[PDB]
Parts: sequence; structure tokens; C-alpha cells
Amino acid sequence: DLADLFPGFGSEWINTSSGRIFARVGGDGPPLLLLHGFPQTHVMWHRVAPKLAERFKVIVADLPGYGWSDMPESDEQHTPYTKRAMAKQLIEAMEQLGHVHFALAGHDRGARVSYRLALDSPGRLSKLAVLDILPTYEYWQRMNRAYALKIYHWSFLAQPAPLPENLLGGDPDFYVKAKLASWTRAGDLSAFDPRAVEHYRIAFADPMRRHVMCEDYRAGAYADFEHDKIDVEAGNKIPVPMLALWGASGIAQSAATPLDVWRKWASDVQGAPIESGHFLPEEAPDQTAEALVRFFS
Amino acid sequence: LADLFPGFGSEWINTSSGRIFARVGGDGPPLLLLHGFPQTHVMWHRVAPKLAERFKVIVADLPGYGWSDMPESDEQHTPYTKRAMAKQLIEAMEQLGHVHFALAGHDRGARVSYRLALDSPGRLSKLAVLDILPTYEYWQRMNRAYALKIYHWSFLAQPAPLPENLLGGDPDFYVKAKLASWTRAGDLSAFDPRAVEHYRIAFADPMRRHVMCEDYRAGAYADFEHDKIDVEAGNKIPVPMLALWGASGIAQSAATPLDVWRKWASDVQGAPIESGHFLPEEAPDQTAEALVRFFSAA
Repeated sequence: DLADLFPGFGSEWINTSSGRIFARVGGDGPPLLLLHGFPQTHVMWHRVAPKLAERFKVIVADLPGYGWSDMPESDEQHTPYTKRAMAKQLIEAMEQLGHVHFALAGHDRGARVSYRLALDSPGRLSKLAVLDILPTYEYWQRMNRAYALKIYHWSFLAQPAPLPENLLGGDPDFYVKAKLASWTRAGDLSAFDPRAVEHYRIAFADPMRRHVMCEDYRAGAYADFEHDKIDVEAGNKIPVPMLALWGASGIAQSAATPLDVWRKWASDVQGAPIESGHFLPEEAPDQTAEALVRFFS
Repeated sequence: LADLFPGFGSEWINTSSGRIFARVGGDGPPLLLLHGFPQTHVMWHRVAPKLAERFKVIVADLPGYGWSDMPESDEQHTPYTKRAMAKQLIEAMEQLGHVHFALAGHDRGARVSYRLALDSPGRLSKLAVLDILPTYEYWQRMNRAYALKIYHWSFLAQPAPLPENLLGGDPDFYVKAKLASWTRAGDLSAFDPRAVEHYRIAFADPMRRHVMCEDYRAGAYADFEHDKIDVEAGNKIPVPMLALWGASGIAQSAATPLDVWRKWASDVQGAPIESGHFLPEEAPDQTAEALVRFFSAA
């Protein structure tokens, strides 16, 4: 029923102390971890991972609680779904494969895991690439009418349970499709492989999975923000070489100039726009893969 | 549905934009009461009788709410902008022979009310607004804490049919959650259960829910732009004005309410009431006393 979009990639269930991380694993060479975001699963990398796997051992993981990864029990502080906890859990996952020094590219929520991992444990990363985000602190700091309307879901999904869970249950198929379509350049589903969309839709049809996603956004509104705040106030920067990519018509550019912002957070950052909406690896797979390959090699 | 205004008449007022439904009672100078979201005119049922001892009280459903007709919206949500709603209610009041009247509004109706006083101040003898700041002020203060508090301002303004599709899975849940979450107590205990049934029935209608989202879309766009024109041009409401807010309501979370209203109104007095957002139901005696005192002064 669900198409395998990674021909020749193996499938790994990686055990960690917080649950299993599901991953597709392929390629050969230095390890490169790829982290998806909301409302997607690892399969969003299906068009650029084969090209990365020409030069790297590509590990395409479902975030904790997403996709086929286990869903650790949350708590009042949404702790397991804070970016700090997810980063620790993925480090453990990578340690299970003997990868203690790896490259990392993340998109959306996974990119928030990624830059938090680089702030908390920079020795773990050879190079970091973030796709179409600014730091979570920067979104909340810039919160105004324009961005409240554009990223309303940051405030909506962070409401206390079961308010967003109940409303998402009103038409989950519509919601996940509406999020997919509305953040592309085209404004519809045509930039996606319909088989990938099926993965996203089935993931989003599980009420427990939708609850995890809300826990992620609740963390994003509270602890994740407090963790970012400590670093800005302490002036802590990312020392790992970093690439920031953003869609010309995506989420990040709409609020600021992303490279300008990321230079405040990182000492060595290069950046480039991609002609794309939010979903860089699916709307512009050749451009995204090209820039990732050069940066990572 | 229960009649919560014993002795009040029922009137269907024709206007160019559709019919306005109103309970009418009392005698004396005309006083219009405008509910808000997610309510209907019956939210006034605990204060209207006390008001009706001194005023001809007209308790109207907003255009598109409760039992009033629902004009078809458009790309700019024009009929549900506060400016258009105010014009419709002026038309309605003219059909009753009230070209100069007192006005108290709550929530959305309070937004209609101050917009009315800006566009057509000659129609108002006095104005009371309950637990609101101007729409401009909410958007201007929209930082992280406030975006989380009044998330619904951004969620309901999302383009159709996103909030409509999510609201239709369990409309009872959402309307009761909004009624409950904004009260002091945080449950439905302040409300008359007969009143809650009115609110829940109105909300069960998908066309009514659409209108509410249209209201919120106007509130994010045109309503904002209209207010923006007035603040930046320094236009102030010249009508004697009472700003009432709940100590635990929405207005006070954004800023200090009286301070904000003094930027918008040249003759404003203000008082907190110990209550959540829903002043006339959570604090009916104190609300009614403030309104009677204010409207029967000069």
C-alpha cells in the first residue's frame, strides 16, 4: 500500500533509550543524517537522497514520534519533543551505528533539531545544513500581525491539549493536504510525488501521531524558545560550518533575510535561495541536492 | 430554545443587507446592545431587564449571527467588516426611528460599536465597549505571549475553508471550549445553560460558523486597515465613552485598557470588573450597574 521511495536503501530500526528511530540507510562514505519536518516523514528526502548516497552514507530518519519512529511518552513540559531532547535521542541513534561525528541536514522541525544539536553538541557534527528555517527564537521575536497570520499554526498547534488535537481530527486529510499545498510555490500538490503524499497522509491519519506533532509545536512555543533564548543572551554561536538554504517563496524569507539572521547565530555560515516554496527537497530537488552535495563534500 | 427576555418583544428589522433580529423591551431613550463571538443577543439576558427599566432596549443579533440574515461575503469579507456591520445596524435603527441612540457592545459587537462611533459619531449619544481594545491595538501588540493567548485571531482568519473544515468535525466542542476558556472560572458555570444552548445551536450551523470566520478575516484585514487609517490620522472617537473590561478578560492581557482607549477616544472613562471576558454573564449586577450609571448620567 505504501510505496518504497528509496530503492536500494536498507531499513533500520535504531534502538535508543527513548524509543526506536526508523531510518532508511543507503550509500557509502562519510555519514550524513537527513531530518524531515512537519507534516512529513523521512520520505520527503526521496528525490535528493539517492544523489547524496552517491557520496555519503545517507541516513534518512523519522524524527522521534514522527513517521514510524516510536512515540515517547510526553510530559507537562513536552520534554521528549523539545528540540534538545530529540537531538540527544538522534545522537544516541547515530551512536548505535558508530557515527559519533557526522554531517547533518534538516528541514523544518528537523532543521530545528539540527541547529539545537549543533548548539548543544557541536563536536558531533562535521557540517550542518538547515533548510528554510530561522531559529525558533527568531520567529517568536518577530511575531507580529503579518507573521501571526502566515505561521498561525505555531500558535494554534501550541494550544493546550486537546484543543488542536480535536480540531485536527475534524478533517485530518484536508489539513495535511492543505499544509502541503499552501506552502509550495505552486499552491497545490503537483510538486509532490503522490506516493510521498500518501506517506504523509497516513502518518497524519493517526491521532497519536497528530498529538506528537502538537507536542512538538508546544515545545516550540515554550522550552525550545527558552533554550534558544539562553544562547542568544549568552551570545553562544554555532561553530560548525553551516549551510542555510531557503525557498524564495518559503517561510523563512517572508520574515527576514535568512543568511543575515543565521550569521547572528553561527560563525561560519553560507546561504543561498532556491527557487521553491517551503519544501525545498521536493519542489526543487536538483537545486537542493546540488547545493547539499557541494557543501558537504 | 428558551425565551430569556420575558416581556421583550421580537422584531425582524429589514435592511439593505438583510434582516436584523432583535429583542426589544423597556421604554425611554433608545439603547442598542451588540453581542460578540461566539454568542448571540441572548448574552444580554441577565442585564437587559435591568437596563429596560430606564431605556428602550434593543438587543440585536449582529449581521450574520444568531437569527439575523447572513449577507454573502466576498473576497474582502466586506459585509462582516465592522464598518459594514455598523452601517447595517444604523439602517436597522433608522427603521425603528432611532437616528441618535446609546450603544453598548461586547467583543465583536464592541468592535462594531467603536467603528460606528468613528464613522458616524453623530448617531451615538454615548458608547460603552466591553472587554475590548481596538482591533488595531490587538494586532500591534501581537507578540509571542499574545499570539498564544488569542491564537483564534490568527486561526479563524486563515483562508476558507481551513478553519471551517476543522470546526465542522465537532462544532459543539469548539464553541463550549471558547465560552469556557475565557471565563474567570474556566468552565461553563457562569452561563445560563439555556443561554449556552442558544450559543451551541447557532454554532451548529455551518453557514453561521463561516460568517464567524469571515468576521475574523475582516478583523485581520479590512478592520485592521480601517483602524490603522484612524490611528495614524489621529482620529479619536468624540462620543462620551465607557470602557469596561474584565480583570481576567482579554483586553487587560494586552495592555492597560484605559490608557489605550485614551489614545482612541477624547472622552473615555473606564472601570475593571472582577470577571473573565463575558462581563454581562459572569458579572451581571456589576455590568448592569455600570451601564445604567453611565448611560443615564448627562
